Amino acid sequence: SAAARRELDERTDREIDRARLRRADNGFFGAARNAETVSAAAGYTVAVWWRQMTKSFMFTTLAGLGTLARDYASRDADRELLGAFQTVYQVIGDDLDNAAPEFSAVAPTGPAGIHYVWWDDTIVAPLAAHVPEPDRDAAAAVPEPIRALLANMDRLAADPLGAAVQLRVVETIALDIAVGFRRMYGKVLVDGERVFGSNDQFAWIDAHIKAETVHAAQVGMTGLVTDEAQAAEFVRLVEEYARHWSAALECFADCLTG
Amino acid sequence: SAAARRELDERTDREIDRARLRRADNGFFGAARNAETVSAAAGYTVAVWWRQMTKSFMFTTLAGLGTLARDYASRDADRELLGAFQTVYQVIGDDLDNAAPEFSAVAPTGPAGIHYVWWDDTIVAPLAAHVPEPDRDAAAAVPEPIRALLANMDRLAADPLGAAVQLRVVETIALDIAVGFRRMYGKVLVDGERVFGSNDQFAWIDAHIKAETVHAAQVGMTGLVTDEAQAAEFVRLVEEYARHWSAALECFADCLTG
Ligand SMILES: CC[C@H](C)[C@H](N)C(=O)O
Ligand SMILES: CC[C@H](C)[C@H](N)C(=O)O
Ligand SMILES: [Fe+2]
Ligand SMILES: [Fe+2]
Repeated sequence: SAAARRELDERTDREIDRARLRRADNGFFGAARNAETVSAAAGYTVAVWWRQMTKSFMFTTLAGLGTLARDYASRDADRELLGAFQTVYQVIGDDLDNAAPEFSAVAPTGPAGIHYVWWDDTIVAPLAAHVPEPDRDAAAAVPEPIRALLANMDRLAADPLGAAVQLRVVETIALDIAVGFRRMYGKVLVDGERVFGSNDQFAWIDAHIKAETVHAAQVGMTGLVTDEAQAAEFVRLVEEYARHWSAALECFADCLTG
Repeated sequence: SAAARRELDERTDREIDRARLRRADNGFFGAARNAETVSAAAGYTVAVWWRQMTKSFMFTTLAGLGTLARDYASRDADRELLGAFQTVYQVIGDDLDNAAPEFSAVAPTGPAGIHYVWWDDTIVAPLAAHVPEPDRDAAAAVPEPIRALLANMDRLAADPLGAAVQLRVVETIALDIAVGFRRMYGKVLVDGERVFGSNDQFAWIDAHIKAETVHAAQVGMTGLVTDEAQAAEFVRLVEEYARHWSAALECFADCLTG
């Protein structure tokens, strides 16, 4: 339980390395290179996929926290478990209640600020006007990779380590995705005009960029892990979850290169 | 779904009326009358029971929030559900992370401030020194009424309406319990001396008094309820939960009058 914590963290980054999730390796982040004016339709398709992915992420992570809590009503928890418990609760509050100042400063109030709602409202909606009603059945269909990620989430919703796994993996990729979104949606043209013209139209993306970059410079999630039996399962779950995340982001990449 | 909300709330207070939970009706709050120097042992017994009751309350309510969340990953939720979702998350943050200013101002930092921890540390511990190691097996035994409340909590942990039920019932009785605790522990004598001498030794109790009184003057939980099928079940669950809460508080009362 001593260097064990250090090895778990280093192994987890190894799993994320291997899953091809790093800035350099995942095809989606190369969307920067795809100056090819992202089609409004391509932007809509990814935006609608992302809406469900982030909605599921938030709800199944809160569900995963509830699952842990179920167990600790009875079992006595060390001060270290309780602190990681608190951390998970705090971190989840960003997506559900804009708890962090980088978000509350700018996000809409109340349920309008739930990040899958805020995203649906300022990204999915503008692009819908520029996409035909028949064309919107291309997103109504979620590719197997994206459906596999959502089902991994559903499983982790019921797993005593699911919150820890989802937050640990997503926090490492969150900035690259948010920068990928600012690049790709900055290249959506309607007869040569940016659908997303002004800076304020990017509020969601830039609050995440800000929140995430300052985070990665001021440094645990694995604090929930106690037995080496748990650490083994954590890595196993991380392997599965990171892999699904990468192939889902690959669908974003293929979408940009039809 | 219109006056339906109003009737649900009024019926819920009727159920709490009937369960004999109001200040006037539940035997525990009459502890004020029990000037009979509360025995340290009596204080210890109730404190240890309360520790588990509040620990279970917090964890099974968070668990109940996770259960709701499980469902809403997939199902589309109206802006009203989402707002009640946010409210439950906020309210739970008091007990888990001293979210409200009345608490963060005064509570210990980090896991030390989780209210069942903070209570164990400043109420259970002082009284333990004044209670013999053999005598502490009177609390190690939880009376059926208190065990029945804990099991109701465990069931509600897995119920899509459990959080709503627990928070709705507990918020109506929270001030009376906290005042009952300030009265009863102000009357614990060790050879004629207050075990709890100074005002600072009452920090936990008084933060709750403050947080709860200001709350009851600045006015929903049932926002989670949609169908009349849910409202019916809500009242049913409230009937069961309030009844268990009252008999558990009756065990506190009997304990003070051995
Ligand atoms: C998957 C979650 C990402 C990183 C971000 N928190 C959001 O609101 O979508
Ligand atoms: C049952 C919960 C009570 C009212 C209080 N919130 C506590 O910390 O114990
Ligand atoms: Fe977010
Ligand atoms: Fe509390």
